Amino acid sequence: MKIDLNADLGEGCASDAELLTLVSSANIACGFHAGDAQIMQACVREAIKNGVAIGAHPSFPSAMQLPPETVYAQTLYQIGALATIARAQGGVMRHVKPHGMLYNQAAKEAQLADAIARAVYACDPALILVGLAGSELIRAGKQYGLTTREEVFADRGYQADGSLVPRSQSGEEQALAQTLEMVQHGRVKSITGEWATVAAQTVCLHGDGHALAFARRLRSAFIVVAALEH
Amino acid sequence: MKIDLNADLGEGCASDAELLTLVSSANIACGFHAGDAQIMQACVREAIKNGVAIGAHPSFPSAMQLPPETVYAQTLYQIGALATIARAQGGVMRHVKPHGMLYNQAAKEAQLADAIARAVYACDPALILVGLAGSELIRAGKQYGLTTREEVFADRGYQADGSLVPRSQSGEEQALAQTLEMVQHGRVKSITGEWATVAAQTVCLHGDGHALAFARRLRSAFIVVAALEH
Repeated sequence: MKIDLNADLGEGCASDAELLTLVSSANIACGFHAGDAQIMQACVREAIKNGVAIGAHPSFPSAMQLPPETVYAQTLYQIGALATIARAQGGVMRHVKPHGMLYNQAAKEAQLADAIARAVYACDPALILVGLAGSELIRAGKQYGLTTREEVFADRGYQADGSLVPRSQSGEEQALAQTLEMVQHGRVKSITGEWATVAAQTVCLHGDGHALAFARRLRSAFIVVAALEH
Repeated sequence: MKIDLNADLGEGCASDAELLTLVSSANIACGFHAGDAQIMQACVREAIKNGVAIGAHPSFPSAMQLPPETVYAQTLYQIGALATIARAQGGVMRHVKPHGMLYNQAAKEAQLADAIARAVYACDPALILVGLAGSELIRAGKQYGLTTREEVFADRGYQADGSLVPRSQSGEEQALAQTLEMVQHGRVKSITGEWATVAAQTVCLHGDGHALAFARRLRSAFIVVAALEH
């Protein structure tokens, strides 16, 4: 039984250095929401240095719809930039995970999820699409023959249906146990009390802290952390 | 005897439409100095529509040196973005031509020319590097085994050594004859009166005008306009 741990990098924030020592996959910003070519270049090198799988963390450039075509184009632009930077160093970009609001909206909007999946596919069919467990992005991914991996969160509360409870409450290190529960037996205790089934193939480790202690403690609690090799 | 004509596009300016009807190669902006992913996406489609060779027009993001490493990284970022957008449409990016100040400075600074050439090579060794005739960029290109094409200008005055006279005077449609002279016999009458030898493998057509008349008139004057197939 293996589990993949991923962290967002290329934002210049937090300590990407130490976090790359305890994570199996990296999601590198592509210059829109954060980072730049030079930062992307240094993140890739550090990633290969630690044997971490290189992945892109594309983002968007009051819910005004941005046509799927535009998102598709902007996604290609970002992941193609990183893939080229990665290959220049003899590295290979292995996955793509949307960032923030793009990720959040693609989780519920089929059209947006579809746009992102198509872009990942158009870049390289062998790329693994990472998205929130049980969301539209996972659906879009498998819809196009893309290997897809579902993401779960250690510090977030889940509903009965298996999705997250809207931030706040929808307008403690119990996280460990929740994380261990999802990875080991694919289920999580919802805030409603009922058990909800989940895929949990990768857990997102927040490094923006001293929140680095939880990361290492999570691994101590853990069996075998490894990159997605589907 | 063939000649290649190129035009800068993806800047939203001028009439890229009509210019793509009389040019053999296109240099598409990559989102830094101008353009964006969507614009790049539409330019590529129009390029394949007119059978025009797709090329990148990367730029920089009081001559303060930007380390070659940075330029290298930023160049990869831009041309990799366009190459991915191009391939997504079943197209192929064929050449790279630096934009404005980056082009202007790489013409004289070996280190900068070297950085750009290495980036083009790291992206795809089969890419044609385009630079000012007799400049450092052409040298850097052939230095790395890259097919290189020298650019000449119809509306600019040349010196005896074969380089351009600094803008203004260095702090008429005679252009046609000058252009015909360079393409047909590889030489140009300098403002000093002496004949200067040049490679002239491609001429840059300014479409930012009614300067489109000169473009068509240049072709009327011309034999066989074709893309670089070295």
